[PDB]
Amino acid sequence: AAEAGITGTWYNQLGSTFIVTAGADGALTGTYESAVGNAESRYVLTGRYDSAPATDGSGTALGWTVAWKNNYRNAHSATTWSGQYVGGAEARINTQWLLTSSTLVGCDTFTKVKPSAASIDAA
Amino acid sequence: AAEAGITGTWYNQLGSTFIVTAGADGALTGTYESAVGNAESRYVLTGRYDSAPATDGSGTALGWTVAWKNNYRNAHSATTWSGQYVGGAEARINTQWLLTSSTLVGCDTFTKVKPSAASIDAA
Amino acid sequence: AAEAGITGTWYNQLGSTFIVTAGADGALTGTYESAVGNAESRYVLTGRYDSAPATDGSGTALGWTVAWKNNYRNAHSATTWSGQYVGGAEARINTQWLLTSSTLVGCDTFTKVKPSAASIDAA
Amino acid sequence: AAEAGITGTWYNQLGSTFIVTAGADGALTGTYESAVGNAESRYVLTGRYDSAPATDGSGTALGWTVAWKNNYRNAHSATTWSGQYVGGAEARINTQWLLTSSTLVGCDTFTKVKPSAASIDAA
Ligand SMILES: O=C(O)CCCC[C@@H]1SC[C@@H]2NC(=O)N[C@@H]21
Ligand SMILES: O=C(O)CCCC[C@@H]1SC[C@@H]2NC(=O)N[C@@H]21
Ligand SMILES: O=C(O)CCCC[C@@H]1SC[C@@H]2NC(=O)N[C@@H]21
Ligand SMILES: O=C(O)CCCC[C@@H]1SC[C@@H]2NC(=O)N[C@@H]21
Ligand SMILES: [Cl-]
Ligand SMILES: [Cl-]
Ligand SMILES: [Cl-]
Ligand SMILES: [Cl-]
Repeated sequence: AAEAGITGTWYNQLGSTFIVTAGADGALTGTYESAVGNAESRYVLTGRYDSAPATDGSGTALGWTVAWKNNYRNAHSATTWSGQYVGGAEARINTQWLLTSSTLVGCDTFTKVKPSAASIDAA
Repeated sequence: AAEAGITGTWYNQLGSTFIVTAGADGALTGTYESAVGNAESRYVLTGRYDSAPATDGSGTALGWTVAWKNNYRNAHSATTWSGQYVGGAEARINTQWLLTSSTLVGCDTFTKVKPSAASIDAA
Repeated sequence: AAEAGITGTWYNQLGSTFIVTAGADGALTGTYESAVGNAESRYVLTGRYDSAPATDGSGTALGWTVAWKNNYRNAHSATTWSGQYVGGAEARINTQWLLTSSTLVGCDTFTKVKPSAASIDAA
Repeated sequence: AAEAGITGTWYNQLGSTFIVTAGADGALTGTYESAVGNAESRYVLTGRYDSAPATDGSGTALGWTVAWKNNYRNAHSATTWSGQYVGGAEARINTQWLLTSSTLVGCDTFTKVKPSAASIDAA
């Protein structure tokens, strides 16, 4: 049920856009558009998720990587996100990330709805 | 020159084995075998690297993900590594990692030679 | 102006309570009460902050440590928080933390007002 | 036995010097001299450790903070270290750290002996 839940479009607290297809055998493929930093437009992402998550109602483990080179620019950097997908009406991906240029750390919360402009200003 | 340098087999300070092919447009694909934790044999990895790194002699940014499910076992977890490839006679990948089951953090140093059994015992 | 701004009581997104006095020469002393984990009541904290922060309107760097032993219990663990104090009407301390038992990572946002019960349920 | 083991002088893999007294009730006080970054001479540190660690032979949890202002300079930054003290003939403090200016992450291994000049060059 993780494949159906994960596949689609996600927005983090900054308004960045995470577009992902979850493959049957645990592949993540898609694009990432960061609302911040030395980035513009979409970047290729790839990653992995647990395609047979535990039937005890907990989260699905996943992670992905973006190297910050596209046709617009090259930041000479890469970010990995590591976290858990939880489904339901308020579906979320809770992540910690590492950005290497020298490794910055932080956390991103992704949901299926764009956060309000006021919340984007706050976070 | 990053593609030629990255592609191949890497060992971390724990004796884990990282087998990777760097694709021309920035893809990382391969297998990971962890010497520790709830893991055995090889796991699929995918990731990204900067395929046009800066010509100022610094490192190449990269990252990859392993979800810890294979035909032997499923740990219901995923690790991302984020770091820099530096080439030369003592080529290295310096990484920080995030393991999500609840996110553990650490650091792995990968080289082209297996560390000595005595160093593996130490680290 | 950092001393006046920092000294007082702070609540994170989980409803944990951070009570701190900022000393003139950069000392942080006080108590921490975690709303979660293997903890109850208040624990001694100590830390440091930049007592002469830059006059360019940016944040004040700080960090503190709690070892999770008090008169109620001992979790045999310790957390450090590292982050920035920003003042004003919506004063905040943005932190990343490391909990060592084996090091967990996360992020806590502290403000001068308790988050709503509904937000505490969410975060 | 943690108090006796911790108190003293420690060197990390970079040759930085960590001088600490462990207090009876779990206080850490001392100085830190970083071999790298925007730092020179010694900086005040304070932190906490588990003063009644588990009798099952495992590590002692601890953490400390340095704000990077002294009489020589002010970097407008602060680092926290979080980790475990293990005693014996090859006594060590294994740490992860967070440096906030915007939070960098890494790991430091401290021992009672200075690493060789050749190892300092490597790490
Ligand atoms: O500045 C760079 O080097 C590239 C852009 C990085 C943007 C980071 S990645 C982590 C965080 N989450 C986001 O959606 N954007 C920032
Ligand atoms: O225990 C698990 O959940 C799966 C195995 C995780 C092994 C970790 S990943 C980070 C670190 N580096 C390694 O080579 N192995 C450990
Ligand atoms: O479980 C333990 O070992 C002690 C309690 C730890 C609580 C953590 S510390 C980081 C995070 N922020 C909080 O306010 N509480 C949790
Ligand atoms: O550059 C600064 O802002 C102050 C110096 C920071 C030095 C860091 S702290 C973590 C790491 N471990 C060390 O011994 N030094 C570096
Ligand atoms: Cl797949
Ligand atoms: Cl490619
Ligand atoms: Cl003071
Ligand atoms: Cl004490």
